[PDB]
Amino acid sequence: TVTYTARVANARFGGFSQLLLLWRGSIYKLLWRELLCFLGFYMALSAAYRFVLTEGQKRYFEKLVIYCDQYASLIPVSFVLGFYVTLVVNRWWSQYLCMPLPDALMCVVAGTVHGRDDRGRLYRRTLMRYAGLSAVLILRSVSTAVFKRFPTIDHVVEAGFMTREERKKFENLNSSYNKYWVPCVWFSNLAAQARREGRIRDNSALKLLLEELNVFRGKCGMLFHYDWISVPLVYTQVVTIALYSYFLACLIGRQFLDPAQGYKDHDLDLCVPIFTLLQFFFYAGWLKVAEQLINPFGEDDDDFETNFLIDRNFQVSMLAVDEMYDDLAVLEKDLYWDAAEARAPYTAATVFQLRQPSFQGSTFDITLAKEDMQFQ
Amino acid sequence: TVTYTARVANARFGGFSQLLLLWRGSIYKLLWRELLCFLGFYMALSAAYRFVLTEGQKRYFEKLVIYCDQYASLIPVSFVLGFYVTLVVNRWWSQYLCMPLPDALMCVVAGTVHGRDDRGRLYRRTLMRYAGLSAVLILRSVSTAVFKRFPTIDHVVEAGFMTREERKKFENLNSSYNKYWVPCVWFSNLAAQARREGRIRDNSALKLLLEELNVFRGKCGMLFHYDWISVPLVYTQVVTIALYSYFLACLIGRQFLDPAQGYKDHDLDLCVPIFTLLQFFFYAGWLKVAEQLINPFGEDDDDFETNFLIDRNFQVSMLAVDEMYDDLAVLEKDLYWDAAEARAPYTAATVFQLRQPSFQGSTFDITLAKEDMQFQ
Amino acid sequence: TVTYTARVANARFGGFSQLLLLWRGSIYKLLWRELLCFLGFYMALSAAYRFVLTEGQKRYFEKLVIYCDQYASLIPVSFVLGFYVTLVVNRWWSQYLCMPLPDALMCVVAGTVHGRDDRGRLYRRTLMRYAGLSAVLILRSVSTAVFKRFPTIDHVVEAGFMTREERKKFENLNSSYNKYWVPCVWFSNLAAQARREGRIRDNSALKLLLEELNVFRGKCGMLFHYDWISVPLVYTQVVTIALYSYFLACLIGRQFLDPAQGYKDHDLDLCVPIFTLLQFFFYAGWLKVAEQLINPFGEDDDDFETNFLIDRNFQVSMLAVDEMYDDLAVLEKDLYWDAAEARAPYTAATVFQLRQPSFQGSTFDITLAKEDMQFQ
Amino acid sequence: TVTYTARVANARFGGFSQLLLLWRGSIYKLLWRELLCFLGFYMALSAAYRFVLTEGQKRYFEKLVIYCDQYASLIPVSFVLGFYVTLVVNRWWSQYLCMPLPDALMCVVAGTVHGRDDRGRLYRRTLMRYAGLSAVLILRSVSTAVFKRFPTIDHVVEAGFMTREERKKFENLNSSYNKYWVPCVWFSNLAAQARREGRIRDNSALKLLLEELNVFRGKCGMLFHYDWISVPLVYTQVVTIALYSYFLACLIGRQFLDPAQGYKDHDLDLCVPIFTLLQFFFYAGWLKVAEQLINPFGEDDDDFETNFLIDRNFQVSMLAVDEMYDDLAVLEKDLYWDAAEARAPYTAATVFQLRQPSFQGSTFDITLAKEDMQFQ
Amino acid sequence: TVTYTARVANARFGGFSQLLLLWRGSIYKLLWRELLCFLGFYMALSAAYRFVLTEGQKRYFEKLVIYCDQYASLIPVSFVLGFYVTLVVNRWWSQYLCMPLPDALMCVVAGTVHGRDDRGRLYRRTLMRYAGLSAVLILRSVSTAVFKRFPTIDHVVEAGFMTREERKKFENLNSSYNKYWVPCVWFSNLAAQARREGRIRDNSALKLLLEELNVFRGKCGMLFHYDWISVPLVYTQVVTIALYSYFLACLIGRQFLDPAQGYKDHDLDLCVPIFTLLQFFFYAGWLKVAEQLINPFGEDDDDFETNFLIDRNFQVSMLAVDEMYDDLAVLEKDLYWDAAEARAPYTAATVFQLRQPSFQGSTFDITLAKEDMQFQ
Ligand SMILES: [Ca+2]
Ligand SMILES: [Ca+2]
Ligand SMILES: [Ca+2]
Ligand SMILES: [Ca+2]
Ligand SMILES: [Ca+2]
Ligand SMILES: [Cl-]
Repeated sequence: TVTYTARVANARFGGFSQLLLLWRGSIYKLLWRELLCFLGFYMALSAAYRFVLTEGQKRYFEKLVIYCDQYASLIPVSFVLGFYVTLVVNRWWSQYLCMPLPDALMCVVAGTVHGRDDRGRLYRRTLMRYAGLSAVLILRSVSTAVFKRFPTIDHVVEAGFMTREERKKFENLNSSYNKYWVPCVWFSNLAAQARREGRIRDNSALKLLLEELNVFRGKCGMLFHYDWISVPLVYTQVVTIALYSYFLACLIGRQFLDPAQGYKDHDLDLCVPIFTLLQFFFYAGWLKVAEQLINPFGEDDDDFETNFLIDRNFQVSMLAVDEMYDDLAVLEKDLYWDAAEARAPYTAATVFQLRQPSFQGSTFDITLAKEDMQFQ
Repeated sequence: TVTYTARVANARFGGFSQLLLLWRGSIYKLLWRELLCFLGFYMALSAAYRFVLTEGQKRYFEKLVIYCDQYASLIPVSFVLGFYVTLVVNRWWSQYLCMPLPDALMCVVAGTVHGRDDRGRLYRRTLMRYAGLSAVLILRSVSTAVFKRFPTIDHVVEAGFMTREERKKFENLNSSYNKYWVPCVWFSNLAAQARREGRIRDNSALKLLLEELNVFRGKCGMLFHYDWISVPLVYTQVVTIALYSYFLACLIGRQFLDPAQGYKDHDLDLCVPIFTLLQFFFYAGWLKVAEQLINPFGEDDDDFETNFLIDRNFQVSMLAVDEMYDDLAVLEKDLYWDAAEARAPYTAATVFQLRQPSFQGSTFDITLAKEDMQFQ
Repeated sequence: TVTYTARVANARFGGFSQLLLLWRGSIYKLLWRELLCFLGFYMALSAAYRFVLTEGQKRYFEKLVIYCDQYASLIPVSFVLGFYVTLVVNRWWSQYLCMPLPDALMCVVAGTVHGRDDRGRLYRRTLMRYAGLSAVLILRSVSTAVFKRFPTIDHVVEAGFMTREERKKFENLNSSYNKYWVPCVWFSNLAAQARREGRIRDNSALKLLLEELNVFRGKCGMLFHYDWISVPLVYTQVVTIALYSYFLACLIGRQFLDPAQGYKDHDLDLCVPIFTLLQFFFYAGWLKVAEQLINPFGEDDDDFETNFLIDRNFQVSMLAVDEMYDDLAVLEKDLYWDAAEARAPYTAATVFQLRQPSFQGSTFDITLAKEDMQFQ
Repeated sequence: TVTYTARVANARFGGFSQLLLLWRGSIYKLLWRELLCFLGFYMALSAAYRFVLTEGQKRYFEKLVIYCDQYASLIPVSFVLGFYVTLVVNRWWSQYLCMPLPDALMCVVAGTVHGRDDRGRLYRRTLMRYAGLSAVLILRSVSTAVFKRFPTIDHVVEAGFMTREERKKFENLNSSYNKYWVPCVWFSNLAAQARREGRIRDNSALKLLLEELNVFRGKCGMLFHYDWISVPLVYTQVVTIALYSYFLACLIGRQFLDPAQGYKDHDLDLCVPIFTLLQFFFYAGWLKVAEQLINPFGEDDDDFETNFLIDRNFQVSMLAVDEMYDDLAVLEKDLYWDAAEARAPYTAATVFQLRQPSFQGSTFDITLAKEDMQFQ
Repeated sequence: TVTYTARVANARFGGFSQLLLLWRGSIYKLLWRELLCFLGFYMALSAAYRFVLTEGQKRYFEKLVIYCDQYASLIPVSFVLGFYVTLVVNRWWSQYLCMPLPDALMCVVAGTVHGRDDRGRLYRRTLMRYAGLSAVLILRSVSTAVFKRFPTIDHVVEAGFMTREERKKFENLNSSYNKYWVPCVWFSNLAAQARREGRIRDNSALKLLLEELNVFRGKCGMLFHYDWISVPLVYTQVVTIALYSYFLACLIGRQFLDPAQGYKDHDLDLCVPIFTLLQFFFYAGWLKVAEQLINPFGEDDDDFETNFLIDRNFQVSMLAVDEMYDDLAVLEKDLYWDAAEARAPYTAATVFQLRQPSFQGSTFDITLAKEDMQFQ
């Protein structure tokens, strides 16, 4: 993931022009090879026309170039690219939102699974580790980087997400399908056992734990479904074919013809199609956005940092359920205990924000007449 | 379903060009017959013009071709295709999301329906099988492949989704409408009975089971509604008529007229409309995307694997509720029990991912001045 | 509702061309009168130009036709039609989804309202009938067909949805607004009474019943809101005016001028504007899609079959809550009781679907190197 | 709100042409002054050109008109208008859906807050009145009509939504922000008190009441957020500037030049720009749609009838929680008590709908071969 | 945030023209520097052409201008800008909706955490302060203004959102990731402790508190995710490059060539490209909408007022949970206690709203025939 939010916090005079100077996760990095190939083909055709063809061959080539230039209709390609890229971007954001996070489960566990002793610690840590293991299994199923990190269930066990006995049971389970749900069923069984033992003090807490677990498991399953059901191959091929057809038409009919021939719209020979190159840049980059976002779990610069997320989630959940459990600071009266109102201080760099009128509603400046305000 | 996520994990130099080489679920497979018919009509008209018509007939044909060439306005057809295809694709993804999955119900059942004996096994397996039977009934109602697999309720019974007594009760129920909800009502009655017998230990567990069952039944009903309420036939016919009108205009006005006649924009005779064929490819494939996705339960390559989903769901739910029940590995301390922090190891192929700074927020590089930091 | 899902299950060579032959709920049925009027106006103008006007009048008419043909800008009309029709179609699907269905309530009632005696039957049937009566009241408020079926509350009572005492109370209620919520309040009161009497065995069951009732009532209220808040009349008039302006410009400037006059782009006289007629077909049908879907509760072919829905819902809910309750086949071991795995048989017509590899994840073909798999 | 749903129930031959004759909440009413100003400027320029300018000034004016006519690019303005108006319309529907309604809360209160005596009546009525008062406070904050109805909290008290003691407490609360949430906090306190006294009979009922209250308060807060966070002023100004630029270009370059001068595309002088006025009508109305819907709480014809909603909600909630409480008609057997099936009668005007086959699924006409149905 | 809702409450003759006069958060303020730079470059090129170039250089410059003017294709740039800006605006509204508000939690706390003594006050105030502290932590992570207000956790402590003991625990927590969730875990622990002590009187209330806390924490996490996952840098760079390419083509090919040269479409020299400047205004402002909204937590005029939101939330939550707890006005009969109906009075300025018929449904004007109403 390439983050530039701090660079675009304010709308500045430089603005996106300064973003144009970034290399990592950039259009230049994604497209320079294709740009070189396009320019090489164009320059090869130009050199052939200038130095290889005879007079008759050059006349026929000029006729063909004029013919091809009339098919450079970029409105249909813009339509298809816009709709396809919008679909891909929305699917990309949905896939990111389908990533399983243990924050809700960890809050629920810290608030519902009790016991400061080793057995309570074991319950909380095991539940959080089951959630993390389900996330890791689905992520190694769907993400190339996570699979590289955990190429085998042996790697999963060594990482600490699964134990040896749990691995034995996991392998003994006879199933030909992805087993990312097995830790979720383990979580359900362990929550039921903890409720039966009294570690979970009420059926309402058990129901809350199971609801949060169902949310987490549903997110994992949504990740699996996004991995399985790809964006229609026919749609992807249609968009690629449209772009390639337009680029072929441009690369043929954008050749600089001889000015001496007196053709319409061909009287200046720049030897380098600056605007055709810019059009290729814009449209190929529009397609490269979809190319990069189509599988957001690869090793692109803008692809999701699933390994970092795994580490963060595991550490945070373990902290919340083990070290932060029942260690609240003693209840003490806060700063504004005797203050009727409450407003925190402003700094010298933000005090200007004050004196801005507090918004109360759009209708509090009407100032009607007296007789219009009288009830009937 | 045609899956190419691993092929597009990273944005590579090849990119979608390698996808252009795929045949299954491909635009070529979907459109080669239509392309052949289009090219045959075009070549028939061209051969007639070249070899059959007299001089006057050829003159009139050239006039007609020039006339029809000015009605080749692809912007409206692009508009209609874009909007219609976007609607169809969104409806396709929604329909896929409406498929009933037993994962949540199976987790809840393993957590809440108790008893390691035969009666507890029967309760859990019967509930899971009722969910699976409702899914199978709706799927055989809405999907051609599932119907071919289960052409009759006799096939349903032989597959083990329904028993003979259950089939007796199902046929005895007097209803002229689809009965996919009968297993859901049986699930409600069985959950109530299990709660009454103490198998379900609390009203909260019963409520959770009923909520999950209602979600599952609502998904089945959503599948039925999507099957019933087709995309407006008027809209489909409008889009088809627009595409066919454009293709007729192209097939008449893209004819290669005699260069000897000195017509404007007709000076080169390629004998093969390469760019008209490419435009046909692009637009016909754009429509074929909707053609394939309009009923995602057919037997297209990209249509949903409903039978595979049935098998997977049934086996996984049976495993979770029968073999996975109350067989947790003995609670054991994990790898990071004594470790204050927690971070799993990286492999040599992904260790490069480390040294990437951990994202803390976009505001943690501002580095303000000292006096601006002071509270008022 | 016109259903053609089975016709489009697979993407076939015929495809939507076969749909073009359907009459019910079709563009031809919706638009043939408008097409006849357009063609009549066009032919009247053409006949006047050919046979009525003098030479000077014909010259001025040719000038006017040339002038009008330059305002045939269809891109803005395509934009407005696309956006307006997309809004209308989305609103149409949302309105369909807002249709009240009793499936969830009937499952909850069969599971929570108990008693095989007459009083329990009365409780369940009365609750389901209250839900059905609220649905019928809102539907007769919002749908012309349902109102024609139930022109009066006397019709509602005779249909069996309301009793005489209930009608007395309903009329005694002093309200000047729609009373579709009165059955929902009756449902709340009756559920509370049943819980008090012990028919509903727990507060969790009562809460589940009230939540399902609130969902149902909210759907009824959404139907009322969709009926009340129409798509903006200004927007509808804008779209209609744009379409009519374009069609007037076409009907004037698409006249076939005399070829003898030697006008640019006017040298062939077909006597029948085939392509203008096709353009009118496409755009008028695009508008007719919104015209039909704007009120999906009328009596169009593609409008919702609300009376069928009412009958189906009432019959199914009565069956579920009266005959189905406490009627479960004796718990019996299923086909795969002793089978570790579970997979139903395939038919000879679908066995080909097997041998398709089971999808496990997109990362399970990477096949990395040995030294890259080693943990740091 | 202008309602025309009954007029568009069916797709008729007249259709939207009849809506074109409606004045209230219409494009004519919204745009006739702007149309008059546009036509006045155009006619002033035309009269100046015809009767004021000298020959040289007229020649320069014709050159300027020809120059300005080449910037009449309506595609970008169509793009911007379409996207901006779609955003505004979606925001308008969301704002309407954010309007607080007491139907769910009143059903829950009638079901859960008990006591037929004066104290139970007081509890129910006070809870419903707190909800109504919160709605009224937010509505008078955000809506000009509601503010004019209730210019002061004294007006609120006299209307009956607030008492004198409650007004004293509400003014005593020391807050510089909108206090629409104070009635919601009062509702929470009163529900807790009723639960403590046993008027609410269970913790599940109390939790359901609090959930419904949170939904209602969230809708009120959403209304406040929509009022505060306007559509970006930069976006609104951009759209307005684009429209005005296009209209200036049209008003200059659409002048009817002298035919005697023999300019290309200027040989007919109609003395009135019929098509330019039509384009102005269409585009200015497209923008007027957003102008009207941008704040749907003003006093436009199509703006929401918030005062009617207030009256309806208050009366209906009071009826439901006071007069409808525990006054169910005696449980009696319905019409279909002894009928296995259930179908209400049809009228002579709708009996035609019968004989339409009942939809069972899209796969129930396949009629496969016998040997294809055989399980492997 | 710039609020102009009250200015656009009604669709008026002035309309958005009056909005065009606003400076704060306006297109002029966002774009005048870029406009000055564009005009300076254009005027520099024009002055060079007029006063520096030789005759041959001017001829070549005219050739280049003519060549560049035919690449001014604004349809693709409009497409890309429209889609990108729509994505950015939708993400902006979603980010605003993801801002944590304490209203629901404060209502739940006032209703469920009991005790009028110091310990109950401490419980309620501490829970509300934990929610506020989590919001403040996430907001200082993601927002430049909030970070400037709270550059350090010392600033957080001085503001009263965190105490010294809580700060010590917060720093002792060993985590390398953002700790905005620590107050949420503290909230869970404190709620569990209060339930165990009896301050929270039921498991249902504890579950409601934890559900509201999970909603709040999920909103905070959504804010973090929006901050981290920026809009694709490739997409942003593509849009910027397209805009800059179009503006370069315009700044070259929109030069006013010498009329004496007799070029097509170059016979009038205005010396100032009014329409090119207007096009730059429109498109640069369309991009500036995205520039301003891309990070809505910066210090733009239209950016969210997060500091005001923090102050308001803290003040309101403290009021609700401390001062408004269990101080309801004594239950008293309301104004309409004996009134069968209920309708508040209208003022003289809104009584006109009456006499509008109450909407009952769209089918209540059909007025069918007698014999059509008869049941079969
Ligand atoms: Ca990728
Ligand atoms: Ca299909
Ligand atoms: Ca209709
Ligand atoms: Ca308004
Ligand atoms: Ca900003
Ligand atoms: Cl609950």
